Amino acid sequence: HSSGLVPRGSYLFKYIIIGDTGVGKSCLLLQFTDKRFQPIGVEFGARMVNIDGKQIKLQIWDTAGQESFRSITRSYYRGAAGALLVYDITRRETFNHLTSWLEDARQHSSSNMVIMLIGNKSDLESRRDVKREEGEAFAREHGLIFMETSAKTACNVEEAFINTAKEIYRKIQQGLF
Ligand SMILES: Nc1nc2c(ncn2[C@@H]2O[C@H](COP(=O)(O)OP(=O)(O)O)[C@@H](O)[C@H]2O)c(=O)[nH]1
Ligand SMILES: [Mg+2]
Repeated sequence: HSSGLVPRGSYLFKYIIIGDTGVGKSCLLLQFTDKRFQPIGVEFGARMVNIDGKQIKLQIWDTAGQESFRSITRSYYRGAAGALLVYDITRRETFNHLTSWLEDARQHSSSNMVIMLIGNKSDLESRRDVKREEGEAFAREHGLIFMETSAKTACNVEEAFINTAKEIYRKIQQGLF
């Protein structure tokens, strides 16, 4: 995919969503863009958001399941303004792989990319395998924002995408982007 010219006065933020297979990356995308959950046929989902009164299009790229069998292509990472780095709170091994995903994002995306750490599947509290505090600590260590989300119930999904956008916008307005 290649996005077109951005209309004057508006913004376009390319997002990526990375993490182990099955953590809910695709469901997060669709919950945000479509407000639906159905346990993706497209390279990306798009949605208009409003940040500081401005029109900002978020174009959220999906890995197309490639991480289940091969490396993620460099083209996927390129030009991203935002990344959700996702693990599944019910599976510790997905939390163990965060450092490796983060290192790849930092190797292949712009240094200015805003990364939010996401512990997904918060609705499965009885199956929790990673404590909230562990996610919080990882985020602090790596200078990331952190939320727990449920793509299923939509808990914190809007906030994850919008708060990431607010931060990108803040960096732009500060010339730090
Ligand atoms: N209970 C629950 N299940 C989820 C959630 N997010 C995703 N799933 C389920 O997790 C599985 C993997 O989701 P998917 O979006 O394909 O993960 P991806 O491989 O990381 O893109 C599917 O069976 C989803 O229905 C969530 O927040 N809660
Ligand atoms: Mg997927």
